[PDB]
Amino acid sequence: SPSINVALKAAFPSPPYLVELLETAASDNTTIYYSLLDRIAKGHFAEATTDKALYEKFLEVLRDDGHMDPEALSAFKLALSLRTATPRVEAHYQYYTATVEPSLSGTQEGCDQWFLIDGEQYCSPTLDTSHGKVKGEDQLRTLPFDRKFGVGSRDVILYADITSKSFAPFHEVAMDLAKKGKASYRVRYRRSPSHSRESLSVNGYGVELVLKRTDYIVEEIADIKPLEKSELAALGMKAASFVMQSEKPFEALLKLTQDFPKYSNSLGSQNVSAEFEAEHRGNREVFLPEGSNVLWLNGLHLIDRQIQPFGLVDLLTRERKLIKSVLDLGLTGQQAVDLLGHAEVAHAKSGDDEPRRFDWRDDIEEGQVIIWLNNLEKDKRYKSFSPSIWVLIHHFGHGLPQIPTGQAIDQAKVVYYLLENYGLAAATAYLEKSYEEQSTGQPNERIFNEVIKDKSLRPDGVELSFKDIFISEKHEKQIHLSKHWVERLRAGGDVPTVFFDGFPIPREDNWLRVMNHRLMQDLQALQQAGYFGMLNESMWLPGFFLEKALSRRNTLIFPEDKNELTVLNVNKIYIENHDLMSKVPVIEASKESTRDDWAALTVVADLDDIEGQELVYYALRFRKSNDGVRLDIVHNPKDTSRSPSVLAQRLKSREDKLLDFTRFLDLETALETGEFEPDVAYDASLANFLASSNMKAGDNFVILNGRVLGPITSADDFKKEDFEVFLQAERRTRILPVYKALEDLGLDDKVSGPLSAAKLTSVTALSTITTLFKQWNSTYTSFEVGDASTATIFFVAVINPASEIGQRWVAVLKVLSELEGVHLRVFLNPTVMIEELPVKRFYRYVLSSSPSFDESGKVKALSARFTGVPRETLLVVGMDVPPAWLVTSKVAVDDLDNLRIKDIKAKRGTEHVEAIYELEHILIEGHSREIPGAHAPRGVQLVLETENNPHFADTIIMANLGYFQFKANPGVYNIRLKEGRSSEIFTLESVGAKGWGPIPGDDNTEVVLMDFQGTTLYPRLRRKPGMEEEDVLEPSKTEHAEINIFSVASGHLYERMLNIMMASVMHHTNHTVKFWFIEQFLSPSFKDFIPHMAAEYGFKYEMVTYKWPHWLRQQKEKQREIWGYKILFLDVLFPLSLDKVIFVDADQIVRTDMYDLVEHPLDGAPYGFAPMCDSRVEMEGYRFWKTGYWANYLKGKPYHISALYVVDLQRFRELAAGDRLRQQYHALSADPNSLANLDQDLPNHMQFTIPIATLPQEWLWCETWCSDETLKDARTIDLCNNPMTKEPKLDRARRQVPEWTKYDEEIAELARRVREEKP
Ligand SMILES: *[C@@H]1O[C@H](CO)[C@@H](O[C@@H]2O[C@H](CO)[C@@H](O[C@@H]3O[C@H](CO[C@H]4O[C@H](CO)[C@@H](O)[C@H](O[C@H]5O[C@H](CO)[C@@H](O)[C@H](O)[C@@H]5O)[C@@H]4O)[C@@H](O)[C@H](O[C@H]4O[C@H](CO)[C@@H](O)[C@H](O)[C@@H]4O)[C@@H]3O)[C@H](O)[C@H]2NC(C)=O)[C@H](O)[C@H]1NC(C)=O
Ligand SMILES: *[C@@H]1O[C@H](CO)[C@@H](O)[C@H](O)[C@H]1NC(C)=O
Ligand SMILES: [Ca+2]
Repeated sequence: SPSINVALKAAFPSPPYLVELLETAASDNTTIYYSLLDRIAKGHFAEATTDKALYEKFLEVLRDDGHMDPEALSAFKLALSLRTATPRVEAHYQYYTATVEPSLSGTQEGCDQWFLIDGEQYCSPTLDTSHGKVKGEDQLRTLPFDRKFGVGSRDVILYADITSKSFAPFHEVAMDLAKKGKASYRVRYRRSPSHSRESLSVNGYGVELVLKRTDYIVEEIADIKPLEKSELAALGMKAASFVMQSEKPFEALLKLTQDFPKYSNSLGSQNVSAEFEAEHRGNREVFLPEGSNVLWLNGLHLIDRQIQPFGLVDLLTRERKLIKSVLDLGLTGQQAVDLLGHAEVAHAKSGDDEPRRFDWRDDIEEGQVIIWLNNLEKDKRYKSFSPSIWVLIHHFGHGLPQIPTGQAIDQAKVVYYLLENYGLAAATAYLEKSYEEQSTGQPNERIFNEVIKDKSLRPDGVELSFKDIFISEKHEKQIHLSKHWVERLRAGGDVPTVFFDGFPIPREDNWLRVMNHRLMQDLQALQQAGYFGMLNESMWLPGFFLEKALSRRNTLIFPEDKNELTVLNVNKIYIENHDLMSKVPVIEASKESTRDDWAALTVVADLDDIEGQELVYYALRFRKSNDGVRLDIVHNPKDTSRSPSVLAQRLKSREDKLLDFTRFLDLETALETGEFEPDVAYDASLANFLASSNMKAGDNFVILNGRVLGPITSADDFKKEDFEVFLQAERRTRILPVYKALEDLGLDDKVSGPLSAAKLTSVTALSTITTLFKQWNSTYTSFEVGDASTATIFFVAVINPASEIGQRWVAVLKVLSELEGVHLRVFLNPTVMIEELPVKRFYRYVLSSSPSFDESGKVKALSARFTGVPRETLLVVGMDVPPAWLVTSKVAVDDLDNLRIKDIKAKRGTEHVEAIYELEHILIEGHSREIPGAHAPRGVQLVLETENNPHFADTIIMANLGYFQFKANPGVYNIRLKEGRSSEIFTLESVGAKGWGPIPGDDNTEVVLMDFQGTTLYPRLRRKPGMEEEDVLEPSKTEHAEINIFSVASGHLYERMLNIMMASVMHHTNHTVKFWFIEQFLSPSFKDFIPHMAAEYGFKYEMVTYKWPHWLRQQKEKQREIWGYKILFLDVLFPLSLDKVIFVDADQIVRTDMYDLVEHPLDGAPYGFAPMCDSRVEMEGYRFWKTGYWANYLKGKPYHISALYVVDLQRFRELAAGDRLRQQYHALSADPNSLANLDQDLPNHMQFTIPIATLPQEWLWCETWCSDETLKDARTIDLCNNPMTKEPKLDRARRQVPEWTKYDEEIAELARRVREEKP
């Protein structure tokens, strides 16, 4: 059985297992954390000798103390396997090593643990002696990995090595100190020297074995893949049946999908067709197309990018908390999910995606407020352009079908008057003259009188009123009616509001862009009504939108920031604060009212303020009208030290008599009368409620069915009419869809009142901040795993057996199916359209559902082991790693790009291959924006730093999404703008570590990574005083080497040729040279060899890499990836400190001193290339760059070669050439046959937009296109492809160049010299 084994190890040592289990066990719950910290401080976990025993002990403890149930325990095992907590612990260590140790005064011997109080270190719990005054920045800032126990004026921090017994007494000193309330307690970690410096073995990634020869196409134990004629069509269909027939189908799919290329000809055997599933063709015809992969998690639709083990563990965790909340009202997990993803519920989300409009009309203000800028039927511009509705309906494309302040008050009077008697043009005239001549809003009669004198065009109708305005009706009615319009729709303030077809669009940045989007969306909405005959010939088009429009607009109910929405769990509120909610004044909703009428309202208000008590009167008024509402009042006062229980006690006595207040003073007087004893138990539950609900003191809030609006600054903002619309809108979206769906399932017996109903509606709203597949028959295409009756998690997978994406999905889903309380149901849907081979690779996923232990009890390493490997097939090893990870090969003796078992058996003697990779870096990536006119600042330079070193890394901001990235490991970092033009123009207020926001408390520039998902940021940069400047326009040798050359090689041969290339440079120059390599495409054999090349030849080297952005279009073929790396990331791949770089292609040899290329002036161009040889006389026919596409495009410009080129990096960055290359590539890449060789084709396609300096032809020689006479004056040779010959590259080198062997001999003896340095 010939096998292949691949493993991955992290760039940091494995933290002690004990501390890892503490962190994994208490994911984010602090009570579990310190409750377990007590247990290990007893010395309770000291008797467990091995990792297995230690793990075993935690299971009994968590179960016994009530921390976890079976479902949460199973989730703990999987998260523990994933080693999710390891980077979180390493964050503590990096912080401790880089900021604590260099800032700590005093000798450290005996000070294993020590509290830090007021910049003083105490090595003893008794606090007798202080060793030092700690230097550096403030350590008391609360950062992401911190935990706090208790509230205290003083802040105490304990840096402990938990492993030893010396920890226990220190802990108890501050645990009790926090329990009393003297100070707040928090624990930080210290690197424990008891543990070894062994690296960490990781999992949650995939390995692929790609077939590199796919040209072929016209039982167990196979030698090679046999290719067949165009009978591919049945592969998916027959493959799907095989599984159904097996009767252990889950295992069959995994076994088939992992080694699929090998089983191709093995399919179609033993009466294979068996189309019993002929009824399920209707399944594919009604909902999803054939061959498509779709996954659902309790209705939630997931794409491939969202399917990572780390991200999926967090989804289950969030989902269980949500469902447990539901099943406290007697609902099964099955009933609960069914209600959440019900059709009537999903319809409401789509319904509220469709915007609601507001009545912008003059009708209320008697038509004397808004000035109609244009008129389509009476303007004499559009008049004759067909006045028909069918002109609008019969349309396609993007064409147009046709048919506050004092000065403002005065100028409104002026314009209004001037319009009324004289007309629009005369009013227009005043405005235009005022703009140029006076240039201010202030009323000018010197300018006004001139307008009456010139534009006095027959003022008909009502007579003129002359020069001065103070009209009792004109000034009063018109101006105050205008104010009533602005107020009604909240169209003023700091940010005014524009209304397009009754849709509010705030006057900010690119509102026209938003307007255009709705303009097209409204047009398509009209067309569909017209085709169905909904519309008629005599109709006003704007009134179709005004059908459901509301007259008044409340910014609280309908915020312009559509994200702004907050809902609380109602069930939680009445069990957490039962002491409070059983003593609040409650007006029960009438029992003799209907379920549809039912709703639950709670008003939180400061009754010691006029606004707070005004708001309650309106709520009481609203309750008289609506018999179905159940009201609560509570009382939240701003003033502290005065008991809130007294005013609540005043009202609960009058509770029976509530809403019998003929006038407002009756409520005012009820608050003042009565003598009461403060229930201090009530006061305690009251302040706990506000803390849980994140509410401040003296702030007014309104809660209907869990949804909260507030804080209410003025009670005039929320009136009786505002409660009615709030109930109307809320009712529609959340209450009505819950009621229908609930009744359809037959759960409408569980609703016993308004409070009972609110629990359900409030929970379903929290779920989003579909069950369309239940229509499908399941008998012949589906299979289930896990108990549906007990399961809380329901997975629905729709996998196509012939897909490569399916390979990953099955492997991950099998491990998640092993969890207790999870149900999985699978659908197989293949395609009949198979033009090429469906799966061209073997796949294995490294993941375990529970930790694995050694024979010695240690934690087992996790690996991808392939056991069904064909001996004669050429394979490529690839890593399918989570997006935040950067991975390279570290240990391998064979060529991972060219694997063959028969050659390894004939050279090494073994049919078993082992390779190890390294998770070298984890990404810090973000999306930047300018402030306040938010756009991507391109060309901006950034620096990442740490307290130890102020220059960890550097990158530049991209145009697309303001993208940037850094390569880093767990720890505390900071982002500063690079010294120069960047800091001159900008200042960055924040790095968006909390979200898009701004969330309060995020005015920070600190970044920390404590997860395998890296760190996602949304930084903000605001321009410095009065700047419209750009980093482009006016207001390396010492660091690296004389010459900087970069290259890339794929195979052992290309790496061997790369060794020759570097040597030829060295022999041919008495200068300093530095070599740069694209790190991830090189072999470990080459990687381990270079220091020996560097010692012999006297050069410097540096490994560089960049991770292919998620937005940027991928390359499925690795050779295409390599080409992209040479052209797409030139500006970001190399550090800012380097002035220029030169690319030389691996199969090249150089006879010249390479400095000359540096000194060559590039005539203000960012990069320079050499053209194709014309010298060969008889080669012409195969010169394709003088034909059709290339000759039409390159009218006079040359066809350049990407074998050798210069990049003036400083100018490249300055010109921002990279951004243009990237977006043109992405745009061109939609067509698959777009770039044959992108590396050559992209600079050639961009040479008119981006200048290309052309090089002397002395710089390149190739036998194929240059004459033999030419080689005497040749500087460098590429070894250009045949193309009509058969001689290989090894042959050309020895025949074409005689000194090639001399270079090869030097490397050969050195390799042997190195080989004898191991026994
Ligand atoms: C962080 O992790 C910890 C640990 O898991 C969680 O903290 C603790 O969780 C446990 C549950 O695992 C809590 O105790 C349980 O409480 C339930 C509920 O019953 C009643 O008791 C509550 C107080 O314990 C109280 O809030 C409610 O009481 C009502 O009635 C009183 C009447 O006087 C009234 O005053 C209140 O206002 C309430 O109206 C509540 O109804 C209880 O059922 C549990 O008993 C279990 O016992 C065994 C297991 O030992 C089991 O066999 C039984 O079936 C039963 O289920 C248990 O007492 C504990 O109070 C929590 N402590 C803290 C500090 O939180 C924490 O919730 C996690 N947080 C997060 C975010 O995950
Ligand atoms: C489900 O199966 C029945 C026969 O049992 C068939 O009539 C029906 O059309 C099928 N539905 C779909 C969507 O294929
Ligand atoms: Ca070459």
